[PDB]
Amino acid sequence: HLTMPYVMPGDGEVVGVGEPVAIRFDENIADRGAAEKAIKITTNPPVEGAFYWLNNREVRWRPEHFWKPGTAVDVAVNTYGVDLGEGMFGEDNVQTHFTIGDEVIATADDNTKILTVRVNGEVVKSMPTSMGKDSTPTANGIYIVGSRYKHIIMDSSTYGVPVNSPNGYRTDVDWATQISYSGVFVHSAPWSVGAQGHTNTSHGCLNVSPSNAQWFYDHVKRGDIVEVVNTVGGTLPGIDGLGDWNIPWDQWRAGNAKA
Ligand SMILES: *SC1C=CC(OC)C=C1
Repeated sequence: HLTMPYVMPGDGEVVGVGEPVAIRFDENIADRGAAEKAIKITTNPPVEGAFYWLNNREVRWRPEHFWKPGTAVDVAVNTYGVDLGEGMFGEDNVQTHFTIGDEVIATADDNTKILTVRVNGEVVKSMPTSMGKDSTPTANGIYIVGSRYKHIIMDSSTYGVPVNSPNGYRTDVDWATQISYSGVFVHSAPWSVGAQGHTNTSHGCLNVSPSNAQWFYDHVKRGDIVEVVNTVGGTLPGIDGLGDWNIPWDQWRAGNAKA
């Protein structure tokens, strides 16, 4: 009947302007309100933020707008002995201190088929891309950068689609940067370098050149932003895991502490 929290990002990390604070618990939290009250977030410079739950075990906190570069963030999860409902008690306190690095925002525009990277306002890179083909389009929205992989075997069964079923796949991929928990990545796509900038051919990922994918791997960090615009797809869910910013501030602020 004890639940331990885990906070992200990790102590000492430098993260991009889209990185929310994340407190994950190893058990469903009955009393979200108690959990929220136990978590103190301090920022310098000070900015307003708010909690919103992505599922029964993980709550997120972020501001209305992307963080200002340079901001220092302190999180104290003071859950030791707190009654979190249905007879579950916080097993422990946890903490983290982190800082916000440079503003890196990349936009993938399906009308141009170009992924442009802006660092602190200025364009530093302009990569042709090939996104989701019309029958499996890439969703528009704001994506937060997660993990990066030098090499990875991309397998659709990970995400509930059998490899040998119509939209299935299993492929070795290089220089992959994760941007949704649903399995969207910016990655090396040596096969479609002729289609990149012209035609969408993917299952939903952002195909770029091997060298552009390596650059993206090397120069993006956790919490940087990728925005996809003008596709024929839907909208990344706000509760994806990396889709937090697609929930409008009015709704995020109001929260969901009583659900
Ligand atoms: S992210 C991704 C998904 C499928 C691929 O090719 C089968 C490549 C990348």
